[PDB]
Amino acid sequence: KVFGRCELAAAMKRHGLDNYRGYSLGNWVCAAKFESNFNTQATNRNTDGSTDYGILQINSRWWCNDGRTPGSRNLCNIPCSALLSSDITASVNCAKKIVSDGNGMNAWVAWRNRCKGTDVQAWIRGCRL
Ligand SMILES: [Cl-]
Ligand SMILES: [Cl-]
Ligand SMILES: [Cl-]
Ligand SMILES: [Cl-]
Ligand SMILES: [Cl-]
Ligand code: NA
Repeated sequence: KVFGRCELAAAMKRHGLDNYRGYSLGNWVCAAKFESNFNTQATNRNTDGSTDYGILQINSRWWCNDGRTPGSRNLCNIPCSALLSSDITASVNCAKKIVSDGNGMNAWVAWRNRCKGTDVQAWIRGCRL
């Protein structure tokens, strides 16, 4: 599924991401834009051999199991393929665990380099939420 901007904003809000750990909704929409271009099926292999999955590009090194990341963990207790569904529930629940870790949203490289400090509210402008 390729979400629209406001479509994704509404889904993230319904799942309780708005202001989760203090991060406003536009931070999450911005992160999804630059991580996956709003595409739930996005996958990208990392240099260390792990892979990032889904709308928020969750990494198999710590968070999901894909059977090909030696020495990795599965802390969201989910197959990485479940993070590619059109229903973003699993991705949101796992992202809540990620952002609750010590570094907050800095765990998302694209957020840190392309969203952090910017006018992220622009990402929900015009949305009926
Ligand atoms: Cl593995
Ligand atoms: Cl959804
Ligand atoms: Cl934080
Ligand atoms: Cl950018
Ligand atoms: Cl915002
Ligand atoms: Na893993």
